[PDB]
This record gives sequence, C-alpha cells and structure tokens, in this order.
Amino acid sequence: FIPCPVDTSQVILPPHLEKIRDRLAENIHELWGMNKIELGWTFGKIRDDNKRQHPCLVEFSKLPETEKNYNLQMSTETLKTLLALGCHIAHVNPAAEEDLKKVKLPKNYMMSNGYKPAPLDLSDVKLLPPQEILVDKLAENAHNVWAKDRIKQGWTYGIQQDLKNKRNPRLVPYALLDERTKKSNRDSLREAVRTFVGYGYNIEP
Ligand SMILES: Nc1ncnc2c1ncn2[C@@H]1O[C@H](COP(=O)(O)OP(=O)(O)CP(=O)(O)O)[C@@H](O)[C@H]1O
Ligand SMILES: O=C1CN(/N=C/c2ncc(-c3ccc(Br)cc3)o2)C(=O)N1
Repeated sequence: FIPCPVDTSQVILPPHLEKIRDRLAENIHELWGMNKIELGWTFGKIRDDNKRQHPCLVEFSKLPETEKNYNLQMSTETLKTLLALGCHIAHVNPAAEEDLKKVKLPKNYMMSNGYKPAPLDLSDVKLLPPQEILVDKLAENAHNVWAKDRIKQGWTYGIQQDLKNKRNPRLVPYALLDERTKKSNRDSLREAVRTFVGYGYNIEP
C-alpha cells in the first residue's frame, strides 16, 4: 500500500494560528474522549483493554508527551493542508470565541479521575456543500498521513490487530476501508472545520 497525502512541505504556520491549532487539538480529543466513553471505555493508569482501561482518558493537558505531541502535530498538518489546498484562514469575529458553549455531557460522562469531556456545542453550525466536499477530502487525506506515519514507524497490514509487532488491518486505501471507519473520520474533521468557523475563523479558497 502506498499512501501519499497533500505535500505540506513548503507551507509555514503563522504564529497567530498556533492557538486555533491548539484549541482544535483539545476539542478533537474531547470528541474522541466522548465517543470512547460511549464505546465502554473508562480511565486507568495502565493500558488494560479487557478492563476498558486507557491512560489517555484524562484531559488533553495530562496526556503523555509521545502521545500528546502527535495530536498537536496532526492538528498542525491539517491546518497546513488547508493552506496547501489554497484556502485562506482568516478571522471573522473574536467574540465568537467567547460566545462558545460546551455540551451538557450527562453525569455518566464523568470518569474516575475527574475527566469528563466537554466538546464545543456546535450543533448550531451548518456547512455549505463546498464545505462538505472539502471535509470529505480532508478526512481522506487525514487517513493517508496516519497510514504513512505508521508505515514510517514500521507498521504493516494484518488480518487481525497486534499492538506489539506493529500490524493493523485499517492500513488500507481509503476506498478499501470499511464505511464505519470512514464515517467516524469524516465526522471528526467535520467538527474540525466547525471549530474554525465556531471560533470565528473563515475558510475560502
Ligand atoms: N481518530 C482519532 N481522532 C482524534 N484523536 C485520536 C484518534 N485516534 C487516536 N487519537 C488520539 O490518540 C490518543 C489515544 O491513543 P491511541 O492512539 O492508542 O487511540 P486508540 O487506542 O483508540 C486506537 P484503536 O482504535 O486501535 O484502539 C488520544 O489522545 C486521541 O486523542
Ligand atoms: O484510519 C485511521 C485514521 N486514524 N486517525 C489517526 C488520528 N490520531 C490522531 C488524529 C488527529 C486528527 C486530527 C487532529 Br486536529 C488531531 C489528531 O488522527 C486512525 O487511527 N485510523
């Protein structure tokens, strides 16, 4: 398999966008954390799958650095992909970042070590058709960068998953992937673009 995403090599992130890059990394983690609780996952200091344990059930500020820093790199590369695709990222209203509310996660969405995700409540945020074809493209590219970075870490495909010999069945072309995983990814990058407009930024090629 040969994944190659958009080439962001020559793009430079502006320093004033390093904050929306971090806000985006927090929220996408909060969206990941919420759905993981819905899949029957709780907090724990050691990775026990049969016990529904995962250390990174804590808030974004408390993740280990080898895991936390990859999220901030994936956020940066998604921002650079927009600029590489010819989009200008501007700022529309700064008060939009203060007229931001978060979602009322029920009491069950409170974990053992006080971690309770609270993503931005962006259910009021509609997307134009051009923005739904861009989000669909963005989620496909996000798969290629994830696939190549694991291949560059030594990962190969396998019929079943192995967390030690680096094999994983999801390292396939985006058209080869199961539709359940595609949809999960397309939704996550949908909320990514929503976070930009939700924080008051504009995105037009
Ligand atoms: N699809 C995704 N979207 C956003 N963040 C993800 C992500 N997948 C993993 N992460 C990030 O990685 C951290 C969780 O560690 P990990 O990489 O092992 O995920 P995971 O255990 O769910 C993969 P698997 O589905 O195989 O179990 C979290 O902090 C999370 O933010
Ligand atoms: O097919 C797949 C694709 N994929 N995605 C890896 C995921 N890990 C971290 C992130 C991420 C995305 C956006 C932002 Br902003 C910040 C972090 O992407 C996976 O795990 N199997």
